Amino acid sequence: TIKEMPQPKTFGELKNLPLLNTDKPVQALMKIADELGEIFKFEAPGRVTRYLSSQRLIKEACDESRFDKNLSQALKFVRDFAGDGLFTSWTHEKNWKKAHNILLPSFSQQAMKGYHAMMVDIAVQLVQKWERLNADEHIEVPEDMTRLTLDTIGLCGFNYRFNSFYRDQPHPFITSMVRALDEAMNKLQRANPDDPAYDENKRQFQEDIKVMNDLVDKIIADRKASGEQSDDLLTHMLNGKDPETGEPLDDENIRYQIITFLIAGHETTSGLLSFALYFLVKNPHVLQKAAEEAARVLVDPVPSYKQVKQLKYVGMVLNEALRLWPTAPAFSLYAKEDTVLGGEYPLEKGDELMVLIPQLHRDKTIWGDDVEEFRPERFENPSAIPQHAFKPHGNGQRACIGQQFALHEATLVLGMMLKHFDFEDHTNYELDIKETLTLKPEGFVVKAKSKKIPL
Ligand code: HEM
Ligand SMILES: CCCCCCCN1CCC[C@H]1C(=O)N[C@@H](Cc1ccccc1)C(=O)O
Ligand SMILES: C=Cc1ccccc1
Repeated sequence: TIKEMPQPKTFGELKNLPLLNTDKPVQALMKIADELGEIFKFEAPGRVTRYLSSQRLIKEACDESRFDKNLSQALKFVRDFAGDGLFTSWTHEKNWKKAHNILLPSFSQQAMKGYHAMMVDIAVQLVQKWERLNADEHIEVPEDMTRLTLDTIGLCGFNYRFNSFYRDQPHPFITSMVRALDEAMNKLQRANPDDPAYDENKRQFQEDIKVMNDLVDKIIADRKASGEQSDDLLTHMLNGKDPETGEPLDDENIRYQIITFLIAGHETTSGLLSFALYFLVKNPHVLQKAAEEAARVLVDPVPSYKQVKQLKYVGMVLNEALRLWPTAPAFSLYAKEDTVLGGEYPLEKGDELMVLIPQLHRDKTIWGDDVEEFRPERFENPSAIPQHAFKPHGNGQRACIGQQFALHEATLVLGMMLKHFDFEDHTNYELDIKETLTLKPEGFVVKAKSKKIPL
């Protein structure tokens, strides 16, 4: 039963490349999936991939004996500054498993307990900013979520204070990061990226990579000159030994990991919190239930590690926000050997797949007719959810190493937000999703009314 898979419209020798000539390429691809179904071929000059959107097919793609992580074009471009750090290394590069072994302990239960106080430090700064707004001032949500999440990974991970809440403009790191991600996204559709027309793009890209590396150098210099004793992510990077190869990370790889963790360790968590607050103000019944939990659990001025673990409904809110808008919205795979997908689509060794996560998460055969509805209760029983229906953290040994960090931070912060404020969608905000490879609301604003509960 070998089927022929559909393909969206082509542009002569450019094949499908011009379909990416948009500021919202993931959302365009979602619309193509709407039209063509669970699988479609997508070609560019010298490259073919296949976009998967159904749990039926993605559950086979998640078989690690058959498929391994692939670097999408996006990740090949990001590798220009993230190197063979964990996010952009191939599974078979020595430095992937070596850094995985060395850094996995930085996300253990013990490590998360050790991060908790510094997470609260930043969370309290967010709450204080909002308590100090004047009447009818509003909150710029993605902007403040980025302040929070960048500062949290900087402090917990590296004992470095970006002091984002002391700035009315983004930290220089954020400015250059966003511009670098923008460039990587825009470069996806460039048929002739070496045309001199993109000389300025190349210069600006290089300049943004230098800004990011300059900050890395300071983080490293400050640590090695410090007299204080840290036991954080940077400590493991500088001192941890791979049980297997016996070696620590070398200096070049450490720099890549710092860049990787500064970016991966906050950008998608800012998106998550922004989407979560959006869905909460758009669903006041859900907001109330989550606020009720926050009030019952967060009985002290400062939340404790144990209390955040009891914010179980807030946890389902965040999972439901990751279902509708997973902020790292795709990952890529290649076939390890010849194999047949779904009994219908033969693949040769090396053939590429793209997993289109927001479309997977809209599979009506999994979630039912009400798929566009925000209902955190869908997550009450993970055993009732079919395998590989829900993949916001990737797959297998290449799944997100920072998942627990992200969810603890987001649960803590959303819990405090709901404990301390009522929220008003005073503009009846129309969801507008900005793409920077990752996804985040743009222009989302709210008003907060303080419950006047002291910290
Ligand atoms: C809600 C927030 C987050 C989401 C949605 C997310 C999602 C993902 C996804 C989908 C992947 C797989 C990428 C691929 O297969 O190509 C990934 C990998 C990764 N994430 Fe996360 N992530 C989040 C937060 C974090 C945080 C906070 C950190 C660091 C503290 C982190 C560190 C990483 C790393 C290092 C990898 C590469 C892992 C490896 O292959 O060894 N992520 N993440
Ligand atoms: C950084 C964490 C999020 C990463 C998400 C990446 C996911 N892309 C983000 C923007 C769109 C989406 C994607 O479909 N990209 C493909 C595009 C592509 C396919 C075939 C030929 C040429 C180019 C790719 O990059 O290969
Ligand atoms: C380099 C890794 C990365 C991870 C998330 C967003 C942008 C970049």
